[PDB]
Amino acid sequence: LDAVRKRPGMYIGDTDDGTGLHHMVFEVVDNAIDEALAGHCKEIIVTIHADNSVSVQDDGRGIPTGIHPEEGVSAAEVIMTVLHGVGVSVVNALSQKLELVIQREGKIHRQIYEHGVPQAPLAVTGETEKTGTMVRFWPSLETFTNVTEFEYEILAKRLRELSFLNSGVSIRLRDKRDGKEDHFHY
Ligand SMILES: Oc1ccc(Sc2ccc(O)cc2)cc1
Ligand SMILES: Nc1nc2ccccc2[nH]1
Repeated sequence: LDAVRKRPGMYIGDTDDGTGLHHMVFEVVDNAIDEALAGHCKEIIVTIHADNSVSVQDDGRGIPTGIHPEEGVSAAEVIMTVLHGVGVSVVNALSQKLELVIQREGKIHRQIYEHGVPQAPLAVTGETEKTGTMVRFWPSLETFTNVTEFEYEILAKRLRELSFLNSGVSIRLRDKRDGKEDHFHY
């Protein structure tokens, strides 16, 4: 991920005018839509938190958790830490913190990253009947300058377009700063 950290603008877009900052959410959403499409209920929820982090969750099958034969760490970590649509690894590299939760095969798995560095291996923390994935990320304020807060309408505009293109996927957008909400479903 050092190639991304070296020139963040080349991977994510402009890091001063808000375009890169918002692209961070859109990259996570693309992965979440792919996941939601492979499950039954097909809903994602995008939440803007009061501390200007964003979470994206889906009710799909869960990102795979098994150890990658060649890389020797969880498949979940491989995807977060290997350059491969730019990849969620870019978002991870440019987040001062990123938290994930995978619910799969009866188990809750958790992991925390800081600036793309895993703090510990993916770990089973509990049991569950549910399936799905959730990522919450705190954009790096070392990278993102001037525009550092999420504009609701920029997110809402793109999620609307996505709802028409991915017919039958339910997309919820919530802003915990002021209570605003939308539900895009074609
Ligand atoms: O609802 C979502 C939100 C983000 C993602 S991306 C991803 C998640 C975990 C992970 O270990 C690797 C990639 C997928 C589905
Ligand atoms: N503050 C800060 N910025 C970082 C960038 C890369 C790796 C670790 C880091 N800690």
